[PDB]
Amino acid sequence: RILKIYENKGVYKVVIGEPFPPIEFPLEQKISSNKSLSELGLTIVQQGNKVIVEKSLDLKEHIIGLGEKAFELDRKRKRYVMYNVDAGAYKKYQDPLYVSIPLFISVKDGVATGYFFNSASKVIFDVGLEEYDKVIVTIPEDSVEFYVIEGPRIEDVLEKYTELTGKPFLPPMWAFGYMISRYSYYPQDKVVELVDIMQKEGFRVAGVFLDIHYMDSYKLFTWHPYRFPEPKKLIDELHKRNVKLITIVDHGIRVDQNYSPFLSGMGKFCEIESGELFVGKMWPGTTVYPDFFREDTREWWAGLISEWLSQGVDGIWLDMNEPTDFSRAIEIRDVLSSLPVQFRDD
Amino acid sequence: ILKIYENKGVYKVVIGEPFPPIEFPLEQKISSNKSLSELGLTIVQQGNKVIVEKSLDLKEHIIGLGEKAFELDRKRKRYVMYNVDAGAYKKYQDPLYVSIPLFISVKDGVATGYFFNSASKVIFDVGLEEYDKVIVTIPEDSVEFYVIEGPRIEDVLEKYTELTGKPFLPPMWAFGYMISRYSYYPQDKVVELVDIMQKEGFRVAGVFLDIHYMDSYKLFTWHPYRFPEPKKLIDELHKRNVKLITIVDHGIRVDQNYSPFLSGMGKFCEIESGELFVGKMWPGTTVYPDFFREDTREWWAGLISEWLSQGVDGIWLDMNEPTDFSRAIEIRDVLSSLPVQFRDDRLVTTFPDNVVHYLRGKRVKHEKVRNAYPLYEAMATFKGFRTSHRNEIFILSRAGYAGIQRYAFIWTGDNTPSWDDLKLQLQLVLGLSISGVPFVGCDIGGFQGRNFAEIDNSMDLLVKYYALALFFPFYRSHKATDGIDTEPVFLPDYYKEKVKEIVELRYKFLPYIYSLALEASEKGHPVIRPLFYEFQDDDDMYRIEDEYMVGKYLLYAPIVSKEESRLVTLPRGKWYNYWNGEIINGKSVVKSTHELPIYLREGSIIPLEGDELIVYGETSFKRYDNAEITSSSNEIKFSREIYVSKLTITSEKPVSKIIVDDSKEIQVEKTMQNTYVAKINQKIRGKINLE
Amino acid sequence: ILKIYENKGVYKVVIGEPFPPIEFPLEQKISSNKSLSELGLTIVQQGNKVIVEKSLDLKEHIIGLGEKAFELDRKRKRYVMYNVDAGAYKKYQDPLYVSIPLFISVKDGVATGYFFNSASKVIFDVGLEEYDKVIVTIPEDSVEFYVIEGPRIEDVLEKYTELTGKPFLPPMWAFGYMISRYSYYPQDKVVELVDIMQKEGFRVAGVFLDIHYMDSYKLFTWHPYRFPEPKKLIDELHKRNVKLITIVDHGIRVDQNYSPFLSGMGKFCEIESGELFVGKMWPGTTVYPDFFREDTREWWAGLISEWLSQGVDGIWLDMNEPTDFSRAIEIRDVLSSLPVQFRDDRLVTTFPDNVVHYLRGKRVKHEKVRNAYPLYEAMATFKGFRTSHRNEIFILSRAGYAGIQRYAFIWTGDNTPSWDDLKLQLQLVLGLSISGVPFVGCDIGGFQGRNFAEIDNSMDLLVKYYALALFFPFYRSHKATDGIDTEPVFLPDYYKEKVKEIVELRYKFLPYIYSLALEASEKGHPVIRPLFYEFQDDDDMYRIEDEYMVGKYLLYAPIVSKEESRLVTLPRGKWYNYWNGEIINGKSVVKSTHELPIYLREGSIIPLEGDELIVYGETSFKRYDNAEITSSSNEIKFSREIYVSKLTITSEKPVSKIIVDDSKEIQVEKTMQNTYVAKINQKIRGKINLE
Repeated sequence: RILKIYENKGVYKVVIGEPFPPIEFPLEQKISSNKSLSELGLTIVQQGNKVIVEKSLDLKEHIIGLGEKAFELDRKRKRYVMYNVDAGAYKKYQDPLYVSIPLFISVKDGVATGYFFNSASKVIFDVGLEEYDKVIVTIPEDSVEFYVIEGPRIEDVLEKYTELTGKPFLPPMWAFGYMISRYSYYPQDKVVELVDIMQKEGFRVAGVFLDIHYMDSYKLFTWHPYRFPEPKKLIDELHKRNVKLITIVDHGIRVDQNYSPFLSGMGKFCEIESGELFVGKMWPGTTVYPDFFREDTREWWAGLISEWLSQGVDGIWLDMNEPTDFSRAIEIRDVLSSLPVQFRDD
Repeated sequence: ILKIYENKGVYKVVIGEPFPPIEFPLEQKISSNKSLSELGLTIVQQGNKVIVEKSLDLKEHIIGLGEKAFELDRKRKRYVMYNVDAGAYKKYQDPLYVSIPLFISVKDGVATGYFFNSASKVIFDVGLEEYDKVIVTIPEDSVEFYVIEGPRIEDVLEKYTELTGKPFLPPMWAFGYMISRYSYYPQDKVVELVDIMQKEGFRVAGVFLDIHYMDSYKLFTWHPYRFPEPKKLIDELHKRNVKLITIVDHGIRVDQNYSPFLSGMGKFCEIESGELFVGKMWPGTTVYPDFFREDTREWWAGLISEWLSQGVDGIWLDMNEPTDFSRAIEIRDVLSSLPVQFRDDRLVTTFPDNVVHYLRGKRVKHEKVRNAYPLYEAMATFKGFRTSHRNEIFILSRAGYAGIQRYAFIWTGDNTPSWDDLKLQLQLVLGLSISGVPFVGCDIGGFQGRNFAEIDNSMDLLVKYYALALFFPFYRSHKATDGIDTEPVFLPDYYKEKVKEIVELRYKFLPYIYSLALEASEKGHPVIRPLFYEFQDDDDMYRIEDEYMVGKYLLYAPIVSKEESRLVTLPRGKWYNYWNGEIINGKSVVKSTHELPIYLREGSIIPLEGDELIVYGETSFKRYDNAEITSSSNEIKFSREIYVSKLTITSEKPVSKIIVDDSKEIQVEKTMQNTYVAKINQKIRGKINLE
Repeated sequence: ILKIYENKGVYKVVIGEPFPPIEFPLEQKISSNKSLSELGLTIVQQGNKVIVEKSLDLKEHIIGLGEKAFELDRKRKRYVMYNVDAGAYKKYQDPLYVSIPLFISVKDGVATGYFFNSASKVIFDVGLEEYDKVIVTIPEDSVEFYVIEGPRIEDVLEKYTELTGKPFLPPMWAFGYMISRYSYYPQDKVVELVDIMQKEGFRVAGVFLDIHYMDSYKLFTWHPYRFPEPKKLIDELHKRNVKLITIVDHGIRVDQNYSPFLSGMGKFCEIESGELFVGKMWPGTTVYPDFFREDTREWWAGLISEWLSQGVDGIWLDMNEPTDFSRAIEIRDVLSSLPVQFRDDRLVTTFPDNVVHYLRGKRVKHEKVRNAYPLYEAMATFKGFRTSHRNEIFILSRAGYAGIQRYAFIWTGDNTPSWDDLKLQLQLVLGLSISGVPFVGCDIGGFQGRNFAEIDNSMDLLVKYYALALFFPFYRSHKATDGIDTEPVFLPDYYKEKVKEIVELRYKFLPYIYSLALEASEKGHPVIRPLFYEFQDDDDMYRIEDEYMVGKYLLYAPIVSKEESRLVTLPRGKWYNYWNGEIINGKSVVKSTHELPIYLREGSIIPLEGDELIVYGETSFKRYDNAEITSSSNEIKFSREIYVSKLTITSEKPVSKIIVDDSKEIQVEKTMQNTYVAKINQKIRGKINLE
């Protein structure tokens, strides 16, 4: 059992065991803290490959955060699951969704305090559900590092939290303009025709998004030979009309013998426990996925992106990157397709 | 074999040799000469079934059948009478938790009741199978039913109540504002919430403790960590004038060291083959007490009495359909893997077919007496209060059968918050009310929390729930574990104030409500009533369901939409707009003028909080404290000396003054159209004359 | 953590901090001075698992593992040790009812034993995963096992028996001819059958009563209509000198008025969550006694003792794997409608994973101690006999674990009659025998009746079953309810006579068999033995499975084919053909000359019924009554005065006469080659000399 607490400019870094963070966050001026878990109002328990962190919850206490949740802003009375998932045609009160920000802020007596658990696993935030007077956080790992971020203002917590995890990049002003998109706009001449009508009728269009129909058989970094024969012409036309072009880019690399990205990416794809490549299903059909956790895979991908950008593409729209895979679903469909039964959408 | 008896306008028809779920006393069984044809009935005995037929005319109205998620006029539907855990029920779902095999027919303005005393899966086919017929199917080879003569709907209910039992008289606090949740804990949080509620101006009569207070859901136990000091909790709540109502299920955990399991041995339900019926419920593996047996009832009364002796004020009986989860869990274990969606068959939650009971010493199948299970459990629980020499009795039950009114209040179960639910709840509580169960209500704010998308937790809807139930006998706010906090103290000031005023208004009218409760326990008259109860001769009244009568005098048309006003249908006669004093002529449609459309009918006397009094027209009324008030042309008589604070007199003719007992003359002030007020603030020995 | 102790050729290896299913006493255990590598073992502790590895050479033999439906040399298979109701088991099916986690390695003629004292799902991968390795996986984070030095296989078993417990000494009648069925009833039919059997010349030692004698399968009850007079049935059988053995299952019916259920309360098995483990067995809904507890064992001993006091002579423990049918029945209730075939999974009949027990005060999961359940039930049952002051003990068990030999006989369960089964049964009983469980047998005639096509009920096969089991310790005929009547008295004269002679021959050899039983209870030597037990240095012996040794002197090669004679493999040394007197040189293959291929090895002494005595060569032998007989050159000594009827002497050298105690002379008669008989009919103070 290991428990170390560090402090630094209003941020307490609590270390349970020997954590292996999804990503490491720089905490420069970190110095050993004399603050105890008890003064911090926290209780910790290490069990079967799990860490449970408890905090009390008062009747008037407010709990906010947890990112993208289809629930009321004050999170009380619910057990939230932090696990990126393709939510489909999501409805309210559906959980989890596409994004997982393991951060919640407590506002007690007007004072805000943040709690950030740096684990990208299936973290559970039980906010006054299991125990009406408690916030119970379960991290499915034997070790974990989390942060108690002092306020007192909610803005103070976010400033410190942002300092810790990274400042938002500064995008260009046109990124906040009016964007038109569809799944999908094509062929290329129709894209320009629509932009013209929009502009002619008084709509200031900052950019147009191109969905998966622009690709050749949904293959990343390719142009459909019939719908987009002249990408250079398309791009010049949009730029002459001062309109940006944003292209969707998925994460699936088609398992194709003559598909360049598949051949150049070899060696940098995700694998399964037994050693083979993880082969799944996505838009392109049979697909493999780049292991973005590796520095070299990231380099290979940046190159692909850079090259794609050099044509004059202005933005990148990353989709299905939960990451999502359809092999299991298609598998169920292939075996029980005959049965006049209704599958449960899990 | 057919035998017909008659007595005080009640015909008891016996087919074959019936073995009733329960026996109802007949003052004097006198043989009758009336024939089935004179009663307009046809009877057929078939394969272990009895089919009773009655004609059904186009204008004939059929009401009753208790708790049904349908329009009050029951025509064009085949109803099933079988207690079942309805889950997150929606409208038009059948059957539900309660089964009252009683329906009333109103033909040519004349009411006649039909009560089939069978707790089996009785089928009421109301003009569905045969457009011109009401076909009742009892799945037993024998049966006893009653034809209850009217002519008024009230006459039928009086006779029916006389037959099955008068509603017990609960304490006044049972009609107060109750807060509840699934669940409130630990104990300190319970007290903290009560304090905030009281500190912010909410008069809380009692708090309900749901299953989280138990130790592993074991009945009659306190959770060792959440409720370490029950005596302290109880003292604290009482110290704050708050009653404590604890939920009590029907499942006894099959536990080697669980006292109730060991002491109850020998009194549990069995299956055909002789073993105990072992099922699944909150505690896990469980057995169930056979409440049809006297010794079991006595054993339970003792456990209840023991539980009440700590200072617990009320018992909340839940899951007593009776419900069991062994079959559902069973299906889930085998097809757990399979990526398929199951059909939610509610009947799967009932007791399996091989369960048996011992009724009056005779061994009988569960399916023949099922619906009466909650009746007997409530009976045993009531006996528990008697054993504790407890005069103030409060028992809430989810399920029921004819006669349940003798022992308990009934709430509409796990409703889903939504605008449509406002109308549904009205149909449910009125359905129960017109069927002999007076003390009813629904969960204010809706039970369902956030486990599915179709749940509306908006605050204006919550306010409308509080407003809807304004005059319901049972006024409780309850919410599922994952639901947002619905206590008024957590609402923004704007909405908090609205709830606060509504609750204060309910307490202002509490004396009237409780007086009607007394009336219910004495005559069997329901407290809240559908309009056709008071105006059964007007066919239009059978289509009005978003309005209800409170007692015989008050009409309430709750706003069940997002509008600021609504159209209000007024029955024949004159109606006094409680809020602006305007007197409108009945049998018309008007637009409401206040957020709470309240009207008093000519010929009303309403007792208000603080000994206030409102008199309009001539009528005779009995207050909850037995004081009778009779108003006439220009005189108000009192059966005994009573103190009177403010007196409000609605009158189209000007009132200049009143004289108390032919001596002290009091000045009257006209506060608004047709409204005259008089500060009396004194005891009135016997009468008041108006001038 | 690793610790190794040693004592008298036994190394106790302790990994981590083990919590044994049962603790075996180790006398003067001293810290060992032999490392793991010197023991040729490799150990690895992983995810709650301990893996022990040993090398495996091409010529190395691996025997043991108890009841396995495989060849005696266990190589090339991954065995699972988990008691399970195997159903209508076929060959190569694994696992079965009994789990003895012991295997013996014979390398270069030297035997070494390996006993892993874990009653969990131990895996013995014998050269399957790794061709040159024996990998043992214990699903626990800790474990204690023993390396038992030989060098003889007999040495290993002696030490192993010393460690886990000497076989109890049963009465001689326990080895007699037993008739049984599922089931014999009513009581008058039981006596009628016994009379016909005795009248026709069959000496019946006892009759077994199956579950039909109980009232609704309730333990310790008599069926009110089939067995109205149990006391009369008992006296009738005893008057005929026939013992009564009653089956007793492990399921306690969950019945409100069933005494054992009420008195056992508090001592039943539970599930992790705290409730009682409620399952399904013959009685229907049932609970099971937690035999791992001392108080449960005393409670059970009391019921057994009480049951024995009526005059019941033996207890037949069945379904004690332990088996439960709740899962299997659950699947049928849910997938009943589907016209598909369920995959027959025998593991579904074990206790579910959430069942827990209290072993030595510690709460443990069923899967960790499962296999020892029958051991503890047998222990409690044995205690029941002690409580009754019953010295003649007879207990039959279906399941078992190391140490089960202390308390019970074991039969091979529900076998299917067929010619192939003859060989299978031999492997099964020899597997048990070489693994420390001496008193074993199979159902003569096969258990399965006629519920499937692959059942051979031919009469000549039935005769071969009787012949096959001729020298098995347990000799019982048992049949399923729908099977044809297999009692000899229902056979045509031709076959009836054959069975009669075989049974008479068994009784003729009973004194020898019982003497070996005494040997088993004193030294832990098995009664029937595979040939490699006596000739472990000859690799050929590990492939001979249709032959077995009875004690150390008799070799029996039963005819398990349709042929009239078979080939018989004879081990090294000289062998005497019991029927024709021919003496053949060992390590050869000869053709049988009789239906019952029997041979005596040079150096044998065999006590026969009626004080007969056969002596061939030089050797020493303790008769069951303690009388020791030593034969030398031309002299036979006796440890004490004993009576001798007929004396048969086999010798290649002519014998003309014998002298009794140096005085009296008796004429000898050469009946056949190498065979000389002498009718002594008198007591012999100390010796006999031959001239």
